[PDB]
Amino acid sequence: VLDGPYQPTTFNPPVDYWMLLAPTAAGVVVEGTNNTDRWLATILVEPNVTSETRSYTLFGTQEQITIANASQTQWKFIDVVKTTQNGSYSQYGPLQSTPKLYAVMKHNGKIYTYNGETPNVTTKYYSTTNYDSVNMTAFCDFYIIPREEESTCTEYINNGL
Ligand SMILES: CO[C@]1(C(=O)O)C[C@H](O)[C@@H](NC(C)=O)[C@H]([C@H](O)[C@H](O)CO)O1
Repeated sequence: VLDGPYQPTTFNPPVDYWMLLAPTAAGVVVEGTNNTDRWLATILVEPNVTSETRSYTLFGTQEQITIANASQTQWKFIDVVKTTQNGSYSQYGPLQSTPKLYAVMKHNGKIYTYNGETPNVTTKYYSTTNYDSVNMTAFCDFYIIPREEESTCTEYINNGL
Protein backbone atom coordinates (compact mmCIF):
# COMPACT_ATOMS: atom_id res chain seq x y z
CA VAL A 1 0.00 0.00 0.00
CA LEU A 2 2.71 2.50 1.02
CA ASP A 3 4.54 3.78 -2.07
CA GLY A 4 8.26 3.28 -1.34
CA PRO A 5 10.91 3.24 -0.06
CA TYR A 6 12.75 5.13 -2.79
CA GLN A 7 16.51 5.70 -2.56
CA PRO A 8 18.01 9.21 -2.17
CA THR A 9 17.73 11.19 -5.42
CA THR A 10 16.77 14.53 -6.94
CA PHE A 11 13.49 14.60 -8.88
CA ASN A 12 10.44 16.76 -9.61
CA PRO A 13 7.65 15.42 -7.39
CA PRO A 14 4.03 15.87 -8.47
CA VAL A 15 1.99 18.56 -6.74
CA ASP A 16 -0.37 17.44 -3.94
CA TYR A 17 1.82 14.52 -2.87
CA TRP A 18 3.62 14.22 0.45
CA MET A 19 7.25 13.11 0.31
CA LEU A 20 7.54 11.14 3.55
CA LEU A 21 11.21 11.14 4.57
CA ALA A 22 12.85 8.55 6.83
CA PRO A 23 16.32 9.87 7.79
CA THR A 24 18.66 7.75 9.91
CA ALA A 25 21.32 10.35 10.75
CA ALA A 26 21.28 13.91 12.06
CA GLY A 27 21.88 16.43 9.26
CA VAL A 28 20.24 17.60 6.05
CA VAL A 29 17.09 15.61 5.24
CA VAL A 30 15.70 17.23 2.11
CA GLU A 31 16.29 20.39 0.09
CA GLY A 32 14.57 22.19 -2.77
CA THR A 33 14.63 25.52 -4.57
CA ASN A 34 12.94 27.36 -7.44
CA ASN A 35 16.25 29.22 -8.03
CA THR A 36 14.50 32.60 -7.65
CA ASP A 37 12.60 33.37 -4.44
CA ARG A 38 12.71 30.14 -2.40
CA TRP A 39 15.34 27.80 -1.00
CA LEU A 40 14.28 25.34 1.68
CA ALA A 41 16.44 22.73 3.40
CA THR A 42 15.21 20.65 6.31
CA ILE A 43 17.81 19.80 8.96
CA LEU A 44 17.37 17.06 11.57
CA VAL A 45 18.82 18.09 14.93
CA GLU A 46 19.66 15.63 17.73
CA PRO A 47 17.71 15.66 20.99
CA ASN A 48 19.09 18.03 23.63
CA VAL A 49 21.36 20.63 21.99
CA THR A 50 22.33 23.93 23.59
CA SER A 51 22.83 26.81 21.13
CA GLU A 52 25.85 26.11 18.93
CA THR A 53 27.06 26.97 15.44
CA ARG A 54 27.36 24.08 13.00
CA SER A 55 28.45 23.69 9.38
CA TYR A 56 25.97 22.20 6.92
CA THR A 57 26.22 21.55 3.21
CA LEU A 58 23.17 23.36 1.81
CA PHE A 59 22.69 23.31 -1.96
CA GLY A 60 26.28 22.09 -2.34
CA THR A 61 28.01 24.79 -0.27
CA GLN A 62 29.07 25.06 3.38
CA GLU A 63 26.87 27.26 5.54
CA GLN A 64 27.20 28.21 9.22
CA ILE A 65 23.89 27.86 11.07
CA THR A 66 23.28 28.42 14.79
CA ILE A 67 21.02 25.63 16.00
CA ALA A 68 19.48 24.38 19.21
CA ASN A 69 17.08 21.73 20.40
CA ALA A 70 15.40 22.47 23.71
CA SER A 71 13.87 18.98 23.99
CA GLN A 72 15.68 16.46 26.20
CA THR A 73 14.25 13.46 24.32
CA GLN A 74 12.71 14.48 20.96
CA TRP A 75 14.31 15.16 17.57
CA LYS A 76 13.90 18.59 16.02
CA PHE A 77 13.33 19.04 12.29
CA ILE A 78 14.01 22.65 11.27
CA ASP A 79 13.20 24.33 7.94
CA VAL A 80 16.15 26.51 6.98
CA VAL A 81 15.06 28.93 4.26
CA LYS A 82 16.20 31.85 2.17
CA THR A 83 14.15 34.09 -0.12
CA THR A 84 16.91 35.33 -2.48
CA GLN A 85 20.03 33.64 -3.89
CA ASN A 86 22.46 35.55 -1.65
CA GLY A 87 20.12 35.96 1.33
CA SER A 88 20.82 34.70 4.84
CA TYR A 89 19.20 31.48 6.04
CA SER A 90 16.43 31.73 8.62
CA GLN A 91 14.73 29.05 10.70
CA TYR A 92 11.01 28.28 10.81
CA GLY A 93 8.40 25.67 11.61
CA PRO A 94 10.10 23.27 13.99
CA LEU A 95 8.75 19.76 14.36
CA GLN A 96 9.65 18.01 17.62
CA SER A 97 9.51 14.32 16.83
CA THR A 98 9.77 10.92 18.45
CA PRO A 99 9.30 8.74 15.29
CA LYS A 100 12.02 10.58 13.29
CA LEU A 101 9.77 11.07 10.22
CA TYR A 102 9.15 14.24 8.20
CA ALA A 103 7.25 15.17 5.08
CA VAL A 104 7.16 17.91 2.46
CA MET A 105 4.57 18.77 -0.23
CA LYS A 106 4.11 21.17 -3.17
CA HIS A 107 0.53 22.57 -2.94
CA ASN A 108 -1.32 25.75 -4.00
CA GLY A 109 1.67 28.04 -4.66
CA LYS A 110 3.49 26.87 -1.54
CA ILE A 111 5.73 24.25 -0.01
CA TYR A 112 4.14 22.61 3.05
CA THR A 113 5.97 20.82 5.84
CA TYR A 114 4.98 19.24 9.15
CA ASN A 115 5.23 21.16 12.39
CA GLY A 116 4.56 21.05 16.12
CA GLU A 117 5.14 18.16 18.50
CA THR A 118 4.40 14.49 17.91
CA PRO A 119 1.94 12.88 18.52
CA ASN A 120 -0.18 15.99 17.73
CA VAL A 121 1.44 17.46 14.63
CA THR A 122 0.08 20.07 12.24
CA THR A 123 1.41 21.58 9.00
CA LYS A 124 2.64 25.00 7.89
CA TYR A 125 3.68 26.51 4.56
CA TYR A 126 6.10 28.70 2.62
CA SER A 127 4.90 30.67 -0.41
CA THR A 128 6.97 29.70 -3.43
CA THR A 129 6.86 31.06 -6.97
CA ASN A 130 6.68 28.41 -9.71
CA TYR A 131 5.88 26.00 -6.86
CA ASP A 132 4.93 23.13 -9.20
CA SER A 133 8.35 22.74 -10.83
CA VAL A 134 10.45 22.69 -7.65
CA ASN A 135 12.87 19.75 -7.65
CA MET A 136 13.41 18.06 -4.29
CA THR A 137 16.63 16.37 -3.26
CA ALA A 138 16.09 13.61 -0.69
CA PHE A 139 19.18 12.69 1.36
CA CYS A 140 17.46 9.62 2.83
CA ASP A 141 14.89 6.97 1.88
CA PHE A 142 11.42 8.31 1.17
CA TYR A 143 7.82 7.35 0.40
CA ILE A 144 5.10 9.08 -1.65
CA ILE A 145 1.57 9.70 -0.30
CA PRO A 146 -1.23 11.53 -2.16
CA ARG A 147 -2.76 14.55 -0.41
CA GLU A 148 -6.07 12.63 -0.44
CA GLU A 149 -4.40 10.29 2.07
CA GLU A 150 -2.93 13.08 4.24
CA SER A 151 -4.45 11.47 7.36
CA THR A 152 -2.19 8.46 6.66
CA CYS A 153 0.89 10.69 6.32
CA THR A 154 -0.05 12.47 9.56
CA GLU A 155 -0.35 9.13 11.36
CA TYR A 156 3.16 8.17 10.18
CA ILE A 157 4.57 11.52 11.35
CA ASN A 158 2.82 11.13 14.72
CA ASN A 159 3.45 7.43 15.40
CA GLY A 160 6.05 6.00 12.95
CA LEU A 161 6.06 3.37 10.19
C1 LIG B 1 4.41 35.46 3.67
O1 LIG B 1 3.65 34.70 4.61
C2 LIG B 1 3.98 33.34 4.82
C3 LIG B 1 3.98 32.64 3.47
O2 LIG B 1 5.05 32.22 2.97
O3 LIG B 1 2.89 32.53 2.87
C4 LIG B 1 2.93 32.77 5.78
C5 LIG B 1 3.35 31.44 6.39
O4 LIG B 1 2.36 31.05 7.35
C6 LIG B 1 4.75 31.52 6.99
N1 LIG B 1 5.16 30.20 7.45
C7 LIG B 1 5.92 30.01 8.54
C8 LIG B 1 6.32 28.59 8.82
O5 LIG B 1 6.27 30.92 9.27
C9 LIG B 1 5.70 32.04 5.91
C10 LIG B 1 7.17 32.16 6.32
O6 LIG B 1 7.28 33.11 7.39
C11 LIG B 1 8.04 32.64 5.16
O7 LIG B 1 7.63 32.02 3.93
C12 LIG B 1 9.50 32.32 5.45
O8 LIG B 1 10.32 32.74 4.35
O9 LIG B 1 5.27 33.32 5.43
